[PDB]
Amino acid sequence: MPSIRYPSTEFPALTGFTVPIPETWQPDPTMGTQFAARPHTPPQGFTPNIIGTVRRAATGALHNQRTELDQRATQLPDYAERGRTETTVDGFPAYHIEYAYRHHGTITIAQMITLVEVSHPHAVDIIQLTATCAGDQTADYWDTFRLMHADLTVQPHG
Amino acid sequence: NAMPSIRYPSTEFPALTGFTVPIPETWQPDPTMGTQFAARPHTPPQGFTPNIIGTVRRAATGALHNQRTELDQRATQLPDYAERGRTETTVDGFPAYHIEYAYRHHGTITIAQMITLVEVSHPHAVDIIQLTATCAGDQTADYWDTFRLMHADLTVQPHG
Ligand SMILES: [Mg+2]
Ligand SMILES: [Mg+2]
Repeated sequence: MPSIRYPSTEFPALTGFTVPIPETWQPDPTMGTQFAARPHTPPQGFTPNIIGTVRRAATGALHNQRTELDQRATQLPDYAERGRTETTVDGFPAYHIEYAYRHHGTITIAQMITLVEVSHPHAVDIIQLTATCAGDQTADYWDTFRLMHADLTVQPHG
Repeated sequence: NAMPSIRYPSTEFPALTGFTVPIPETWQPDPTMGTQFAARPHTPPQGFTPNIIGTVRRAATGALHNQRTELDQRATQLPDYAERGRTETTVDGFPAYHIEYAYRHHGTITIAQMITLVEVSHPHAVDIIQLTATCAGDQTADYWDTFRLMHADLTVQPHG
């Protein structure tokens, strides 16, 4: 049996990425994601957070994930979208979406997502950055979230 | 107004563990599948194409146990679920889990799957390496031993 090792030239390592965080926040290495941060002084109730995850996916993944986000939208109660954009993050194709919905009739969840697609020869990486807070926390956090997403960078050569 | 940056990978958010799978000379890697590892036969049976895929992901402490629970729940649901066996195990010394099962897909084909999970611990989190081989029910006589050999010879390449 030939031995197929990951990473290799034809199954490359995952793209790196960087997120700036403000003084009021701190990284959370226990979250279980490749990037996470939380306020050092969290409010009562919902704990706002931001996470980042990079994964290998097939060519066309950014379009497929956008469809999945569309489809998920139809199944979030009281879905309210602020906006969606097609953009670039370091020149790499990206998608950004901001919305809120009502979860179990019990809390309002507001989320800000950026997806970035880095292309390899045979496949892609999708970087997903997701910031979440409660609906009555958006006045406290939305500008901070926007800055973190705006200054997301990707490092495809390490 | 000057925000520091948090870079992945780093000591606190480390890179993913590598892994290696041997494949028969009658199989070939498939870099287009969209996974960190994939392979398929050069000449497959008709209908379903047998394949093996490998993924490694970052997860929280306790993820292997959690995934075992999530697989158990996914099961009580899958039509005509049939389990060959399950067990805790180790792979290159690391905690691991193995399960083999089949179920009915679309009422038209039986899908047989062999899964090995390996949990590599980092200081604050873990990696889960998941190896999944799949063929159709009428293909197990031709493929199950080949699957066993690939799962038996999975190795892990941690980095300090
Ligand atoms: Mg478009
Ligand atoms: Mg660049």
